[PDB]
Amino acid sequence: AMSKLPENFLWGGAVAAHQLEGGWQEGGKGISVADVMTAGRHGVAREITAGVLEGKYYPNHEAIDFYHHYKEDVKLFAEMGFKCFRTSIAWTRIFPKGDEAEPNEAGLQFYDDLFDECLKYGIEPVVTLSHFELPYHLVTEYGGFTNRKVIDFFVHFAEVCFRRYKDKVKYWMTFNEINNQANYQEDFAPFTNSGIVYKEGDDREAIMYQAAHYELVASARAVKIGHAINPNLNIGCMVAMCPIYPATCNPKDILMAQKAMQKRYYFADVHVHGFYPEHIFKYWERKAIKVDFTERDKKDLFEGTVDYIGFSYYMSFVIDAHRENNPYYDYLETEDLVKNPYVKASDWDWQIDPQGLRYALNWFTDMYHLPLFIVENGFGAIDQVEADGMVHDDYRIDYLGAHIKEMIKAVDEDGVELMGYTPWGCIDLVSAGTGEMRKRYGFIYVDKDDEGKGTLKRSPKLSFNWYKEVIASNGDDI
Amino acid sequence: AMSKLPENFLWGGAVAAHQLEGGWQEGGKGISVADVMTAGRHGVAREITAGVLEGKYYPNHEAIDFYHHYKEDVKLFAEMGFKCFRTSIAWTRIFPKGDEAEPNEAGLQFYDDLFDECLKYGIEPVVTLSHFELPYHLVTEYGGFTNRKVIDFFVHFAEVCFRRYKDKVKYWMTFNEINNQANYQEDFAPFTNSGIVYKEGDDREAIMYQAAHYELVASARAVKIGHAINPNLNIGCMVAMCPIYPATCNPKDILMAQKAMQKRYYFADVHVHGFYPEHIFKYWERKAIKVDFTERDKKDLFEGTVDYIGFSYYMSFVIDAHRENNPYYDYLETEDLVKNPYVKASDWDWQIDPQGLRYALNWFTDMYHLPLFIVENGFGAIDQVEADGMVHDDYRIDYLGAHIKEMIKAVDEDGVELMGYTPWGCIDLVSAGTGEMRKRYGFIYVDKDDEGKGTLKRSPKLSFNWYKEVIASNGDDI
Ligand SMILES: O=P(O)(O)OC[C@H]1O[C@@H](O)[C@H](O)[C@@H](O)[C@@H]1O
Ligand SMILES: O=P(O)(O)OC[C@H]1O[C@@H](O)[C@H](O)[C@@H](O)[C@@H]1O
Repeated sequence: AMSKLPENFLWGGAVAAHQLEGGWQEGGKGISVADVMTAGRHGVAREITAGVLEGKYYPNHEAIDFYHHYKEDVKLFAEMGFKCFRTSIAWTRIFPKGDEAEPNEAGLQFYDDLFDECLKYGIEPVVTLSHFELPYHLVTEYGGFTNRKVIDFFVHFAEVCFRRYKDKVKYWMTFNEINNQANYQEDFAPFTNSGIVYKEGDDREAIMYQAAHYELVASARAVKIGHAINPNLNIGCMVAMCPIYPATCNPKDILMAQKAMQKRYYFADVHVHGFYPEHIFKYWERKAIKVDFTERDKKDLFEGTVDYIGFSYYMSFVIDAHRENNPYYDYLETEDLVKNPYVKASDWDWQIDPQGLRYALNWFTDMYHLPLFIVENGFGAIDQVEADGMVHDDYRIDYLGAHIKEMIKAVDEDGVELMGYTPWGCIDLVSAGTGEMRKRYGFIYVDKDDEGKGTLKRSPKLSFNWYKEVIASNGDDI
Repeated sequence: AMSKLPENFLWGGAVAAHQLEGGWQEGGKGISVADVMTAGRHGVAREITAGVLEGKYYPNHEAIDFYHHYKEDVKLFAEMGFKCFRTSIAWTRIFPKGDEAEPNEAGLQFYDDLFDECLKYGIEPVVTLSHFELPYHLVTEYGGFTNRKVIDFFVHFAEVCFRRYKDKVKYWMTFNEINNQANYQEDFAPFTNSGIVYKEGDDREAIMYQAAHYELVASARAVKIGHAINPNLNIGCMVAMCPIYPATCNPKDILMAQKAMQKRYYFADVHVHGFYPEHIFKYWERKAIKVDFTERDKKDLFEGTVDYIGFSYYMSFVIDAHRENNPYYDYLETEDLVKNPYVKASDWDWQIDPQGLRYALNWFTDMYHLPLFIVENGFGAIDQVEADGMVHDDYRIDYLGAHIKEMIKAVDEDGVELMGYTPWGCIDLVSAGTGEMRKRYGFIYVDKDDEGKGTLKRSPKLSFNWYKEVIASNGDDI
């Protein structure tokens, strides 16, 4: 009499240090790229400023003060019955500037305290090494991951973490959503993935590919080093999975979708297979893109392939071939996509396609034959607190439950290997794309708004007990 | 000044023994499954009879008498400048019944003669071991490839061929279009792939999966013995690649297409990766399909993976989720497919989709990262001989040229590894599905009709000199 998922399935929740910790200067922590991004809103991009300026609002400085509240917050995770908790180690807490000879003890101690607290309640940490929060010093001084020197800085950081937590953290990922930067047209991904600040005349695409290359090399070096430190460590990649569907069976739409997926997921090919697909080299040739790519890089990549694929899933896309002057079937994320008329969308226009998660799980399995870990899934929405003092987020329950149903079908009917599932922003935190508190994801409401006002009190939403019962039934009761 | 295709590109043409040789009783040849299939036409199935019956017309018995005319025909291939020539070794010429302890010398000598003739002109043989022509005795005595005993019979046959031709044939494939039988609803594929004759009450699908399993094991064992005889032999699989497009971006259509591709191409996963995808095991478990599948089989499959993927391409398909009562997203090739509203079609209703060949080349490359060989592509059409004594088959030139253009883009722009290209039915022969002469594919016209009359004289069509120029220009001039 067993359920459809394995008994040890890793139910949990996921966050990122810069989005919830606050304490942005505590323990000698350095300024991160998140610390120079102002608040925005749907339709209004966050301002990336040259340092911390007066007259600007930086929501990540204080966030929800998890740095101080974590013991109480972790109690809440335990009440829901989390089996794991995904977060990031703030690079700037360990290497404030990035190029220090020795790591920061106060930073390392904080994660000792945090991971110890999780383990007290039987909650396994899942750690992302780089999650959109590299030291700003690496940006101004070195040019971020456009600089081969930054590879060694990351590997140093990774090695320190692997060694410190080798007996406390079983699950690791190197670069959060490493493929986001493929959208090089907008500033968000390049600045966050990679510490790239563009100037007039820059070939944004060529520079993106160079930084992505250095990150893939850094990831591979880190994987090898982590396994040397402890061969039992599970070390994965992390890609944002937004399946791109052809609009119709017109062969042109079909090829557009195939070629768009190729360009957005070559990162996974490198992480998994250890070499670049040939279509990337051909593309670079047509665009006259030159990438500093050495024989040592080739060896590192081949020897540092990942144990599993971590991924985020929120939505799917649709592409067609309506665009003129596209003889090479290039993909422009900002131009070739169209709306899917068969699905609904969030208030931030993120398409709701739970069946796409089943598609995604099958796609990764068929392509790569590795274990998968859904390390983000969530529904960002405006919450209202009712007269009973609780947010009745039936909309969030509906979204999450629909996705859980599809992932269960992938395991039970399709045979995919799925390690676990960690809803994003399980406690309300500062959003990434827009920097809002109002775009809420949590099972736990936090009393703080986009003007920085509120008590910061935590309270369960309707979805809190719902998810508690999901975990307790191992997914049988949704 | 190099061409877009590599210099060593294997331009050629492809046929199958039973479709052109005739001489069906010569040299002690046994009755094959082809020898018990009567002629049909479009919309009229060939009759599969119990032995050779009086009053029935069997077009494969004489075909175009290539058994006697091969020296003159090979000379025409040489005039077109073929780099290679693909055909099959008739299983029934080597093992007339299938279960003989020793091979037939007259059969082996014929292929020595044929391959020698090719090599006199620098034409490299490409050999398919099983191409819809297994010994009919294996059907009646053992139940064809539904019987584990037939594995050893095939491997014996393969070993004999590898040894005899180890220094004459560089390129081999095991089972022609092994995946056709994914369509188990009609009699054709199960009979021709596997020697399956169904009776009332049979679980057609379960029986197919069993025969497919024994063939995949046989293929793996054949690869192993071939490489043991001569490790330089290139031994590939052969799948029919009909890409299955979703009709629309409806997530249900998307999932139907993904699952249909899984069911139609798991054969390739086994040939390439050396293990069955888990979605097959889950499907069998759900459907209560039991397969005789041993640990020795598992080891053989893992050890006997192929060097390259040979495939045929003629058309693409479209699927949708219209069929009711299909909650598990099963694939029925005869019910779930729909017409592509964006394409034209041949007079036998075969959809014309040259871009789908580019999709196909990318799909195999992304999934398997092996060299590919397009070993069939062609346009079957009615030909008229004009007053100048020549068929002006501009329609055939148009189809082949359109496909060549797409394959060149796959190599030049997408970086696929493509070994060569061999148009199907390069000399007019007896068709497979309908057993017609009138459904012509050739660069070379053969004067024989569907009543079996005519001189059997060979004459070039307009496409003959066209293809001669394609090869001479290595595809620069189409
Ligand atoms: O916060 P958003 O903009 O709504 O996006 C949700 C999350 O999904 C991913 O993009 C990131 O890994 C997270 O950092 C981000 O918060
Ligand atoms: O002869 P048909 O029915 O038109 O199909 C063309 C060819 O395509 C493939 O299905 C077979 O491998 C060949 O044997 C066959 O002849």
